[PDB]
Amino acid sequence: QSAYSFLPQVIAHRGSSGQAPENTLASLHLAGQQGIKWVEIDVMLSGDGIPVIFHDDYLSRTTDGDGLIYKTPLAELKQLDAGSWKGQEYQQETIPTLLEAIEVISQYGMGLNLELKPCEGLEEETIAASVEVLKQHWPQDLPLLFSSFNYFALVSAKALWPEIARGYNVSAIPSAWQERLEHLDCAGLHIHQSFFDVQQVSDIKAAGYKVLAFTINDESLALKLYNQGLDAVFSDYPQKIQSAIDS
Amino acid sequence: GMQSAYSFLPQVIAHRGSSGQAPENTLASLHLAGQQGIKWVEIDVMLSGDGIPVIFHDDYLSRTTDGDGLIYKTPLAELKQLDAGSWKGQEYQQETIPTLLEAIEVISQYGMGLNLELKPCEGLEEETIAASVEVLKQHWPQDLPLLFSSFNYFALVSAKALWPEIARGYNVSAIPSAWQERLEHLDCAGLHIHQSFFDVQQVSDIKAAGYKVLAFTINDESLALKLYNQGLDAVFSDYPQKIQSAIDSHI
Ligand SMILES: O=P(O)(O)OC[C@H](O)CO
Ligand SMILES: O=P(O)(O)OC[C@H](O)CO
Ligand SMILES: [Cl-]
Ligand SMILES: [Cl-]
Ligand SMILES: [Cl-]
Ligand SMILES: [Cl-]
Ligand SMILES: [Cl-]
Ligand SMILES: [Cl-]
Ligand SMILES: [Cl-]
Ligand SMILES: [Mg+2]
Ligand SMILES: [Mg+2]
Ligand SMILES: [Mg+2]
Ligand SMILES: [Mg+2]
Ligand SMILES: [Mg+2]
Ligand SMILES: [Mg+2]
Ligand SMILES: [Mg+2]
Ligand code: NA
Ligand code: NA
Ligand code: NA
Ligand code: NA
Ligand code: NA
Ligand code: NI
Repeated sequence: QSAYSFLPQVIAHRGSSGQAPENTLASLHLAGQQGIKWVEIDVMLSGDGIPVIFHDDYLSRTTDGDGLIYKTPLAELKQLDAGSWKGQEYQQETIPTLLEAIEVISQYGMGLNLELKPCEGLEEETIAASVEVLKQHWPQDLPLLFSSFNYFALVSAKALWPEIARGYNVSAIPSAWQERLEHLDCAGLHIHQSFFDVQQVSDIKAAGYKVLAFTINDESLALKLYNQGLDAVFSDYPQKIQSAIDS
Repeated sequence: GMQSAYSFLPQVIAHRGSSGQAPENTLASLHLAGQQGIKWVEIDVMLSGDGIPVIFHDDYLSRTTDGDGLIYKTPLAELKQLDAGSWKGQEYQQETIPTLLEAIEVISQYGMGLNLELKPCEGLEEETIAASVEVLKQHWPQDLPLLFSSFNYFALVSAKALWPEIARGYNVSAIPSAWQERLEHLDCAGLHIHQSFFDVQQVSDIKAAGYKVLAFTINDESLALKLYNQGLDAVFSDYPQKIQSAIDSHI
């Protein structure tokens, strides 16, 4: 059941996104082959309601296209180049569907922390469509963790697939962290590294919760935070972080 | 007055002040909106590293200042050394990141209404709203409209908890299928949507149910006029004076 029972120390942030284009099959393959145990990727819907893997509202940063992804049909998305901005050898990469990403992730036996990143207002539809795909295609023997910054997304996730573990994403640790985690029924708090507080973290851990932090790309900082009780980091250079731990 | 702000909603709101020409979210853009005769402004609020409400849009400093790093982790004294105008134009070189207090001073001078968008650091919603409410309860003129809005759930819950008499708007990109449930849940009197998600059928339903509908960010006067004709109550614009002129001259 709970993905947190299998939480590794290092999670590849948007796949192995330091050296391959974020949120692509390429970055998922790289994470898989680098021996990273879990990936994190972001999910939202295309204009025609299909779960796709992408971070920004707009297309221009990570593709050759322009406009709102939320307003763009999958068929149009699929002819954009989602890799060349990272490097020309990735020019065949496209925005993956959630289904496509699942196939690659499961090939390597990796866990998936799917960050629900719905278009604001489209939380219910985004979670519903993502849950449908996952219920029929995600392997029961691999860890699946939902997380979100978005309250409605977390409520919907619990409503539509309660057995799947949930993490609450924040930047700063809320003063009311306990009441929020209890209310949202989340087993983990995922925080921004700049807001790590060893004392608050110790209290959160004392209370039985996992604590994770993003996005850590410096080996020394990762090790510093693990020593202070951080359960996992999200990293763009996950192989480098793991090399540091294992040394 | 400040309560029931939607009763005083103009058709045009200056998005981050008059931000097409002047640097967004500065005293300059607020003065420009005032001088252009715009009736309300919208500006974004969050806390400095030392807990002071400041007017700023991004998490990071580099887009609209010569600074670097997270505004949430930077003390006010350090923020005030930053140049928040040169990126827009050399004439704006002296502009700083305003405190909410400083912004209120300029806004009130022109007798403009304020739609304050609560943009707290995620997780710091309760502290951000508390700090902002303190400033406003002390300094916001009671005879000018004040509207809180946010994309953030906990921000809207905190606003109602700490100062229920001030009207609230729910910011989204798309109109939720459960818009009615949401607006009643959050106790909001208006829905603010992204222009690309304007849906005349849904908007008519929302209007008929007693809520205001606003859209951002519209800089094309022809589009603005079409949307008003289809029931939209207000636009947020970077060129609010141009939109107003289109409204006033339409035959
Ligand atoms: O990188 P973001 O903006 O998707 O957020 C940080 C992590 O991804 C949370 O899962
Ligand atoms: O421009 P944003 O990103 O602050 O979007 C919300 C609009 O400003 C309307 O409040
Ligand atoms: Cl780092
Ligand atoms: Cl790496
Ligand atoms: Cl008006
Ligand atoms: Cl920066
Ligand atoms: Cl200039
Ligand atoms: Cl009150
Ligand atoms: Cl426009
Ligand atoms: Mg993410
Ligand atoms: Mg591009
Ligand atoms: Mg275009
Ligand atoms: Mg395929
Ligand atoms: Mg705003
Ligand atoms: Mg100029
Ligand atoms: Mg200066
Ligand atoms: Na859980
Ligand atoms: Na500080
Ligand atoms: Na000048
Ligand atoms: Na639409
Ligand atoms: Na536009
Ligand atoms: Ni004061």
